[PDB]
Amino acid sequence: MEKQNIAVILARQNSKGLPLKNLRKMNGISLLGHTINAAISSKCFDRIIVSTDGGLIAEEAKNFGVEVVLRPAELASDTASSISGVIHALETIGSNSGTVTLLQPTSPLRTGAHIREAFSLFDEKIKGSVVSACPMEHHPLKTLLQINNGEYAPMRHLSDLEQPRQQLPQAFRPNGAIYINDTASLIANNCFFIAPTKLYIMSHQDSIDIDTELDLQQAENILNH
Amino acid sequence: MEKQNIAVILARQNSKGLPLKNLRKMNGISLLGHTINAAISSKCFDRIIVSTDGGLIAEEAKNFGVEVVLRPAELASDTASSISGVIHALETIGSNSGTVTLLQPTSPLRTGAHIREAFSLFDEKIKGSVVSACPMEHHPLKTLLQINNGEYAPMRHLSDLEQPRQQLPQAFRPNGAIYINDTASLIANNCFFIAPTKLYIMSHQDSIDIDTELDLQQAENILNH
Ligand SMILES: Nc1ccn([C@@H]2O[C@H](COP(=O)(O)OP(=O)(O)OP(=O)(O)O)[C@@H](O)[C@H]2O)c(=O)n1
Ligand SMILES: Nc1ccn([C@@H]2O[C@H](COP(=O)(O)OP(=O)(O)OP(=O)(O)O)[C@@H](O)[C@H]2O)c(=O)n1
Ligand SMILES: [Ca+2]
Ligand SMILES: [Ca+2]
Ligand SMILES: [Ca+2]
Repeated sequence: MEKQNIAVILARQNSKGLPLKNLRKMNGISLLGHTINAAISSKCFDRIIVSTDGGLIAEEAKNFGVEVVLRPAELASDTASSISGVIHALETIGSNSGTVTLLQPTSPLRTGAHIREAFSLFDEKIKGSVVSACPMEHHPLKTLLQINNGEYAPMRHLSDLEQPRQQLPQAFRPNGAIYINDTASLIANNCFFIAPTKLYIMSHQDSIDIDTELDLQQAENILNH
Repeated sequence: MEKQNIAVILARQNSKGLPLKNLRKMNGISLLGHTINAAISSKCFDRIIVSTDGGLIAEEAKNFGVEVVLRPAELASDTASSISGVIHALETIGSNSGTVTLLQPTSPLRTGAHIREAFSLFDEKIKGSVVSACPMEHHPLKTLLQINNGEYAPMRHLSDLEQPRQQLPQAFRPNGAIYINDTASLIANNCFFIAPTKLYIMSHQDSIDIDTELDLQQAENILNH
């Protein structure tokens, strides 16, 4: 089997957060649609798969000219991991060699140009992940973690809590929009973060993710201006 | 000397972000006032000191029946540390034994009740700090830190990045509202975080910090609701 570059868009119907959000529209196009358009315009992929439990999402995906994989209910439940859905997609189409890129519909401001630039960072030989990320508002060294019995432990050093921010290393958080991996690597590791992980840095604005009604309205604002 | 429980309220005049904010009113009472009220109603303190270079700030403090320390210009500049201000206040009143608690005017939704509950966590034998903190919107284990420009390492494990959040230890950040220490320990270490540090957890809402006019309006609307 030849290598294929695969895009997998996991888009189950249920969202406790914002109801049916994968088909909620922004500027007239569903969230699913905006992500499908990003995948297509990137020209990075041989095949674009929407994996869904089915129904109106499956129909929407077919209207965009992309493939549909039907996940059983267990793999589209509230607890089902994203990795298990991507592994299932790959097994269903029978691809185990090339690249696999997770594109979440919840990042509608992530464009095809973003995908292309992230792809530029992917090393075919080295095969570490490329993951989109954004800067952190609150520095994650300036935190403590709850441990047992009402105690806490610093993230790193107690001295970090008082350290001038700019003397700490720069921190980024993965933003959910893009995860690129080598396919055989992802299958073998059963995860999206494979070392050496590269980050594709996006602004806060382009990193907005849709969990609530207010995120939807805010993202739509950002589109228009 | 006999031990004393000291509250120190640093309230400099020349705030740059929100002009003159320490006397800006929120529902009829100055920021200074709200924190003084909280210190008095807590009943945790033997003495309450407002340290300031501002004449109007000193008057306001006197009007609430608490002590005023005059802060020299050098300890009231834009870059003067809080620790140097507390050390000076303690030196000025001649207290070097008991506890000392920093109560920033910029946390006006922090109440006497919050202060009293935090105080209950302090251990006179062990003498670690008690610091108020709030939950993190973004989990600090789900971050990566820049190690040499182009390279990033996970905060802790690669696997943390994709772990479902509810399976990670809960995380918190200092909110600036309350820092309780042993006085001799604070003087010897010249810092606010002394091991073993414990947190007093506050809501995001009660943790609101006043850095802007909009912040002040938000706090006021919160008290109104
Ligand atoms: N096993 C999974 C996990 C996530 N998703 C999808 O991937 C995106 C990211 O999901 P997220 O917003 O983190 O949480 P949800 O599971 O969407 O929403 P809810 O939690 O309210 O059900 C969404 O488009 C969601 O539908 C999916 O299809 N299948
Ligand atoms: N050395 C210090 C540091 C801080 N503060 C006070 O502590 C609170 C928190 O500090 P910050 O929010 O930074 O306020 P300002 O320094 O007053 O404002 P700006 O930073 O906008 O100049 C404020 O009541 C501030 O006046 C102080 O009196 N002396
Ligand atoms: Ca969000
Ligand atoms: Ca300041
Ligand atoms: Ca501030």
